[PDB]
Amino acid sequence: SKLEKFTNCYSLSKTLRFKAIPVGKTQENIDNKRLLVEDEKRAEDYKGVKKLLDRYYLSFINDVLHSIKLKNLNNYISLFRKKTRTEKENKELENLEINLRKEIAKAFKGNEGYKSLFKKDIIETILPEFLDDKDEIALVNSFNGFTTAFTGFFDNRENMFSEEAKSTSIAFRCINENLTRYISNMDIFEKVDAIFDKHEVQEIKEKILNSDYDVEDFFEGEFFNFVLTQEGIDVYNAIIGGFVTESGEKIKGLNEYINLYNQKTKQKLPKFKPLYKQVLSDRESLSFYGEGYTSDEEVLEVFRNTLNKNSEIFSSIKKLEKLFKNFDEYSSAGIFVKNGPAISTISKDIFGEWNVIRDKWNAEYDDIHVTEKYEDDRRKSFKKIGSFSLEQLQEYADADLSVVEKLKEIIIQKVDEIYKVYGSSEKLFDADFVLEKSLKKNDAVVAIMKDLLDSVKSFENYIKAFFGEGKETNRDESFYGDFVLAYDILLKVDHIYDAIRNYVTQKPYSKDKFKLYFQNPQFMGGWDKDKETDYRATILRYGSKYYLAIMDKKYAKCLQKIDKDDVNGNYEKINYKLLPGPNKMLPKVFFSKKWMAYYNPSEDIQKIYKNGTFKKGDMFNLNDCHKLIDFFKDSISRYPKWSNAYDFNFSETEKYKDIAGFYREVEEQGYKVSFESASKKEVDKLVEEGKLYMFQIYNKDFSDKSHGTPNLHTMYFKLLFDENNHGQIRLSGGAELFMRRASLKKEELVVHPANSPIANKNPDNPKKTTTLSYDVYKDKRFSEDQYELHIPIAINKCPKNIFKINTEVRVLLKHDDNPYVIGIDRGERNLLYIVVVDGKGNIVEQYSLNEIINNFNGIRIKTDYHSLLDKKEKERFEARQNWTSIENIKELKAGYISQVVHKICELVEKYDAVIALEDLNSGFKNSRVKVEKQVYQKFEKMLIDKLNYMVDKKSNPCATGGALKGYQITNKFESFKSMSTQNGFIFYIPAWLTSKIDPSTGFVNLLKTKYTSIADSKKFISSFDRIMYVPEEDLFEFALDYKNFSRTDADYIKKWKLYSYGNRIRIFWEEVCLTSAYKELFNKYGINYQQGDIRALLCEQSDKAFYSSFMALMSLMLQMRNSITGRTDVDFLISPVKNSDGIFYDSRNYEAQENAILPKNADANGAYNIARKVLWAIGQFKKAEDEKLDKVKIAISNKEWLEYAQTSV
RNA sequence: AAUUUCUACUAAGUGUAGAUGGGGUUU
RNA sequence: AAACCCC
Repeated sequence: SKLEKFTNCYSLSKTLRFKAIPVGKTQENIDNKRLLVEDEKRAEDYKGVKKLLDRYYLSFINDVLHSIKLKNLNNYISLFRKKTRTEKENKELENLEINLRKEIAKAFKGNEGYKSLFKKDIIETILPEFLDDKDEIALVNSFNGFTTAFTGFFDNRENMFSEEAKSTSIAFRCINENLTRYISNMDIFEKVDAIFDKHEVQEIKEKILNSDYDVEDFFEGEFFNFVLTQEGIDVYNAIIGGFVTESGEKIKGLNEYINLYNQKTKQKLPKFKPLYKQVLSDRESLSFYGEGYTSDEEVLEVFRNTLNKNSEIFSSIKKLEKLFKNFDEYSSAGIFVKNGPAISTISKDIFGEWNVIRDKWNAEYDDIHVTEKYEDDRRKSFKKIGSFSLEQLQEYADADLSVVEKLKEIIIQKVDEIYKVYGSSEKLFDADFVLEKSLKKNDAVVAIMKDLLDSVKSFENYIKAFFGEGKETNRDESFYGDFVLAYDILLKVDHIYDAIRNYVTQKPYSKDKFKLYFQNPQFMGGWDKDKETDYRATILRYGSKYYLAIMDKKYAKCLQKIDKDDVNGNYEKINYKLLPGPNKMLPKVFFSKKWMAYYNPSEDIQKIYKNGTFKKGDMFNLNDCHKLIDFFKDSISRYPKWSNAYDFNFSETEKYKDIAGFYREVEEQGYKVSFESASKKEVDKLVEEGKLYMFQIYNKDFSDKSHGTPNLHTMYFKLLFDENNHGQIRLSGGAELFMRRASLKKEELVVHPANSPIANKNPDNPKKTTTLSYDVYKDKRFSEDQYELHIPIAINKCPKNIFKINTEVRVLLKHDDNPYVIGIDRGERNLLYIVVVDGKGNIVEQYSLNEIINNFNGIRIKTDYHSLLDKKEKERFEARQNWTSIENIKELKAGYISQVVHKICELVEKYDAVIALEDLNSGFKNSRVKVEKQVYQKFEKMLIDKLNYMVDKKSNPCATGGALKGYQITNKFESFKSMSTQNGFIFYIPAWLTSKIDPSTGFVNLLKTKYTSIADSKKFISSFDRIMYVPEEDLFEFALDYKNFSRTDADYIKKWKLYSYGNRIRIFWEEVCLTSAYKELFNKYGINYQQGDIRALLCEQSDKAFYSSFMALMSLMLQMRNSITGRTDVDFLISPVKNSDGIFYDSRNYEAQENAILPKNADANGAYNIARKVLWAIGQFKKAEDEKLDKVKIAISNKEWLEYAQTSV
């Protein structure tokens, strides 16, 4: 099998979460010695200490950058493209680059105390001194010794930036952002000083710092001369925009002073830009994260209650739209609409149809530049267009449409709709509103919130596109000045939406935990026996029960003293030994100056360890290699800590080609799991006294009332301590114990009382009603306090079969005579459909995954998830698409996807098959009641992730595909966009022409039979080779050459005679028989259809209605997929063309056949053809040589597909 | 309507079938 | 605020 070679390929790591149950008096002692109170306190103060840590970071920044008056690069930088230099910004662009770089570098070098800022010292000493509030210092001192909690905070408060770009940087913020708005500072503000009189300037200087001489370089153009870094970002803004002192009168800075010219005297110089404040703090902090939502009264509607500013900007954008007519006068071309999905929507809104704009653009492309390839380049260029000016759209106006004014109508309609829900939300806003049944049961109140939120959100989303791509040249600043102001405040509603939604859609409990340290900052940091007095945590084992023993601070050596009890019971303590990374461990500790004695290495070998000799380059050769290996080998023999711990059976040095062959042995053999015995009695006495704290590592599969297949994470854990595990699964260090407290009360849980019948909810369960002898509660686990043990593991840490997966698959597929492919397609009447084909394209198996059959004991119980979804979708219609119903739908879908992952994994194993899925980064699907793109993307991610280590829970763990020898047939997930060609066994293919194609002929309708005009219909009719009526078979035959029609280059056969066979569902629904209705249209218009070629007679008609109805019957004839929306019984695929044997395909002639040879339905056709597109790719591999198999393009074009389809049959 | 957790459950009576990397860090 | 570090 080809799957068999994909074992031990690469390393992966997982975290297995468990429950820890306090054994014996552990909990009593933990509670008596108050061992979780300081851990909980720390976890509550974590955020507050981080706030104070940031106070120091702010003060650091405002004492370093508030001294940096460097401008050593230039205090002028007057090379700012005023007169584009060096050969039109050739080396001038490089001079602009170097300037930027060096200025940012200056501002960024390790500043005045960069060491004690992001290390332990800040919490230890710096922060306590800086702070002057006893309680604040107390919080900081409660984190002494436990400053490892702030590691990621430290690596984002410093290490998010460095000497680079990105908004995270403070220098980027100061140079590559703030000097951009300060580059407008030497050209014409003094010419705009007509309004800014002498008395005005002096008035505002007497209001701001009088020490500040004037207003200086301010808001003009060209270069800079005063600020550079931060010279009072707020001071600048105080007079750029406006500030209020203590006077009360809003001291117009200079922006309102410009408005005197713009309003009192009506001029058109615009307003100026305020300096971006250093991101809240300087680089981070949080503004609109506005949290606290835990009660039904927190946040209190930040849409018009807490934030009336959101309502204020509805009026702001309303004004902007009425001002659209005057923005015409000042740059209507300047208003751009971002090209994207919104452009199609805006086309429908302004003109009529969604494609108007696209067609008008393609038409211009068709003036200068209809082949398949041609259209690819057309779209490529359209996508590249970043935005469309409003004037460009007025030119693309088909007729007399004023784009700008039409837009104005649309936006005013939208703002009025917001106001409609504002009228309906007055009660919610009232201060005297009363919450009756919570906010998780008051679906009327929830609806009020949702509806208003949606109205606001929709307006905001529509107005978003009116910005453009961002970097345009002409951009009316009189629009794009106040627009950006208002839209930034509107964008805040996405937060409020999500927050209110998440409170309503929350689970009734909490999953909030806190890390426990047991007064040991190095708690459970590893499992090393040598550091059992530092980690103070070990895994014990009695029988099949596994335990977590934690030594007390005072009694850390307690378990090291306990010996076995030959006669009595015995706990087995783990002896965990691991050499962590020989490639670094050995060099570090053996070349060291400490080790410059026992096996002293010389400075030449120290430079081998330094320069880069032993690592890589052309310096690495056998000299250093073998010498170092032998030195390491023998210094390991001189190291009792590594020699007695692991008997390192090595091979000869000559065999070792590189040092890595040697290091592989030191990793494989440098790991041991053993189990030494300890008297159970003594261990239990330690637990009684409080000297040891034992917990049972537990999941429901560790119950004695548990009988079936264990969870795979339980098997992984149990095999960590197994004898057949030889390092395949290792226990990585880094385990954490947490404590999730109770969130629900036991008395308030929904009980199903004892000895009372409980209805069974699966309709396909032969048993309804259950009756238990005990009570069953809802969410029992969250009504009690739980300890959570999170244990990291390492699968395949020493990979042995290292190859490129993608290439190896291609090579194996090229040499497989019968390669099977599993095509999976999301359908309309099916959630997912699976068609497995073989090497020749013969359907070996076709079935829907609507129902999932679980196999417990020997019984198989089916669960139709499609019916479950239908029920939940009816519950989404009732309760007007509320948040909860859609989350229930999404959770059901995610859970269904988990079951399907298993089903697909089994098919891979059964058929040694490659999977064929849809590239979701290309075309679209309709409203298939099924996985939508989001859930199908999650499915593909989960499928990749499962196939990174594919294991069957019901196989012998030491067999291929068993827990210790799983299949790594895909590569690690990177991105959703990286799922586009091959991931290993998964091939992603485009799904164009896979469903609406005839499986037996390959026929696709490439005709556009939508009625346009009488003349176009005559052109259509006469473009046919013959439109006659065959009287023998009673079928009108329409012979066609596709070459006589447009955009049909993809077709291979080109010559197809269509026939009016059978019935079509005209969804207007009606089952129209085509022959009959053609006859009827002809008889209605008095056309003798029995007169041979009737093409000319059809063209001799003149009534537009004949043409429209011939066109509609034409459309229907070419409809292969015919399905009634509602009645699910009726759904089929019917061919207009006959095959070689003279038969038209009907899916209805296959749905009954158990082993159909052609698709049974339309959803089966999709999956069949998805798998046949990969079969094409396998034939492409088969034609190429093995060295260039990785270069074989697996992307099918519609032309090559249609050739394959039309010529394989 | 029980769960390391999630989804579906009751699935044979305190559970069943699958899946399940955690922890910081970002408005 | 999607992907970003360490496991």
